[PDB]
Amino acid sequence: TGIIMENVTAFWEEGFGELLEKVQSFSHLCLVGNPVLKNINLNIEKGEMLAITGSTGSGKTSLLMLILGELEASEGIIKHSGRVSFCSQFSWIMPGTIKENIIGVSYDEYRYKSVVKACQLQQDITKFAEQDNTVLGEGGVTLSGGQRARISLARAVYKDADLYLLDSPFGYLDVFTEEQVFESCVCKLMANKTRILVTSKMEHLRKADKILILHQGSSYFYGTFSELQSLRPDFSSKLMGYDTFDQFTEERRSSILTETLRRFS
Ligand SMILES: Nc1ncnc2c1ncn2[C@@H]1O[C@H](COP(=O)(O)OP(=O)(O)OP(=O)(O)O)[C@@H](O)[C@H]1O
Ligand SMILES: [Mg+2]
Ligand SMILES: [Mg+2]
Repeated sequence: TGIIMENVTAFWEEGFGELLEKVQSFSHLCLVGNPVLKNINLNIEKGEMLAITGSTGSGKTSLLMLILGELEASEGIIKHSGRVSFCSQFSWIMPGTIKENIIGVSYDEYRYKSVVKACQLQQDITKFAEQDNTVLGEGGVTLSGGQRARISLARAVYKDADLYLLDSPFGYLDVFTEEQVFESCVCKLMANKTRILVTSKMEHLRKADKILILHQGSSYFYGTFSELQSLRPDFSSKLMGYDTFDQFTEERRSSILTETLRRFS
């Protein structure tokens, strides 16, 4: 299914703040009824991929919450129908095997192995005696951050949905693996799934069908990657002018995005 937002604005509501902390003063923003997002416009066709990026605390996660219906659109129109699958920035793990963590209600062999392979989990499970039957405890505390993220991504991807919301799965040190995952999973396996990827990597904007850049709760840019280069030349030149920007830490990339966005308001 597609997704459309026409001139959407959303305000800080009581309880959204405490909800926000878990997926990653409040009551003051709530009292003055400040916008967390203002005049958001996007039109994503079925099967397209939208890359969302922006400065830190620009309202990327909230945009996702708006789609989940955890945050209401006081103004504007949000159109989309169907199941949503959400992969939060916080990578969670329930007691049980790796396999059991990925599988939802129904187990289906071809689907499962396809998701495991595309999420690059084969490289992981081959290091364990019991492979994907290996038992994990709550939080999967001895895995790497990348391993928890790939498992949690595979769980969300395995889910049969019409729209996938992937909040920042590509933010860890094992960047070459992340490059493979992005290619195999987001670009190939999910090529025909409508998907929104929150990201701080330029390769992802370059490969996206549509791009939304957020800053201070507003749309700094929305369009194609071609359009970004010609319409936001200052931003583009600074960001593409890097050698291997995508291999900086998540923190440095976000820091650069923020500084650049602040600069070119
Ligand atoms: N854990 C938190 N504690 C306090 N305030 C928060 C927290 N998370 C978000 N906010 C506030 O809510 C607003 C929207 O934040 P949101 O998480 O949607 O932005 P984001 O771009 O997803 O953040 P990040 O850069 O961390 O991914 C921001 O203005 C921020 O000030
Ligand atoms: Mg497509
Ligand atoms: Mg976030």
